[PDB]
Amino acid sequence: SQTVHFQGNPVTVANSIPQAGSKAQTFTLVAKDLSDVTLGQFAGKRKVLNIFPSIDTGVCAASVRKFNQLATEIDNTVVLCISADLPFAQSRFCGAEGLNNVITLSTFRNAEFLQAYGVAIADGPLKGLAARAVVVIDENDNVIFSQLVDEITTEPDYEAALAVLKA
Amino acid sequence: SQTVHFQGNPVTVANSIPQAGSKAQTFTLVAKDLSDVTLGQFAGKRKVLNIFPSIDTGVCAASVRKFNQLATEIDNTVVLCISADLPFAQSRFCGAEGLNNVITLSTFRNAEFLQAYGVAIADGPLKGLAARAVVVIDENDNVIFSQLVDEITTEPDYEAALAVLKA
Repeated sequence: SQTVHFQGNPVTVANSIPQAGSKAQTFTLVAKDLSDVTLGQFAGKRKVLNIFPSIDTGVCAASVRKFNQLATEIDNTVVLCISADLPFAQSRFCGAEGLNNVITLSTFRNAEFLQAYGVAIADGPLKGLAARAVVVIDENDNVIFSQLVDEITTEPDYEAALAVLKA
Repeated sequence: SQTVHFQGNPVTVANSIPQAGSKAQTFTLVAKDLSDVTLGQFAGKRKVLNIFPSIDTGVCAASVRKFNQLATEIDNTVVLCISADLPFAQSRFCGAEGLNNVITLSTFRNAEFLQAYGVAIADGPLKGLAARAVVVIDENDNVIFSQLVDEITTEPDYEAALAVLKA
């Protein structure tokens, strides 16, 4: 298990986020129309897993859409914005509005994803939600960047994620 | 299991909804402030479990709030509006705001509730959501009325539920 912070308060997160070098575990998640989406449907693309406690917070942080946009301007890239919010709530996401190759996916019937990817919050009020995390997977499903964000309310190292994506 | 319908197509619902005469099982669900709420916190009251596939559908039918208000106009009655939506989304529900004794509760980290109460959609695109159902529990924690609604988009027999609460 890992420890992150919320309002600078400590939060346990299950297992261990995948490390660069490792093979990405397969998953199934749910799209905004309630269809099932698997990692294998993105075979040969680079994938960013952009993992949030919620994407239904009522505030549109500029940094979210900025990264999503920069990431998908790189050829052969898809960004998967993942959270425990139901598809009904994710459907009006702003970070994905107006951007191709940015897809929202929900964990509501696939809780095993959050365990497998080391991002399941295990205690406190946010128990059951995902930690803030970014995971970059290459064309052959190898992890090439991961970060479990130390303060859930602050930005990931987008610059570092983008550098791996290009390189 | 049980079979209901969604826009006329058959939908499997796990186990069996508790029938009139059944003992109400304890449960824990999550409130709007991410706190845990248990059945035992309503000791001494009659409780109506008003169970929805989602309360964040973008459409608020007037029948929903009407029932909630009529029910809570009966002395010693609380209405628990229960769904898989996260607490973040349950703020867009039209049927609880401004009505005392009408409370929204989420199943998102208590999936066992939907199993124990025979309301877990087991197949189809709605898998993982609750079926539409009403369960009335009395002061002895006995179930005195229940209905697993045949067509998930249509109203329960609110008249029958209200009658059981009066008598």
